[PDB]
Amino acid sequence: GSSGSSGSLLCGPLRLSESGETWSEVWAAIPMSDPQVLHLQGGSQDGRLPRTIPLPSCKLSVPDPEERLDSGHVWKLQWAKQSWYLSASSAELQQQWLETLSTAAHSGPSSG
Repeated sequence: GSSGSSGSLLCGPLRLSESGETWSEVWAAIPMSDPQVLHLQGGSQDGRLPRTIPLPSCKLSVPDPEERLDSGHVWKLQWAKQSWYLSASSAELQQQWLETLSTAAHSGPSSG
């Protein structure tokens, strides 16, 4: 999204799926107040979906392309004995999501 949204550190249309089984349309956005969590908003599709994901305690692992997933660029996340999939429009957008996330989990300099 060329036009960066004002407010939340990072946001934009994203999809979610469990162990690459059922993909659903949701909204991904991080709360400036808390750059160590990834909030998710979904319409009337399901509730089970996670509301607050603790990046600090989340491992970012990219799945192989050989898999029979739906999207092309998507990363896996395993934490709190859970497993979700976050697909991105393309590598470009997939990077902004991976970085922001990774960087968050591992706090470096005085920021956030």
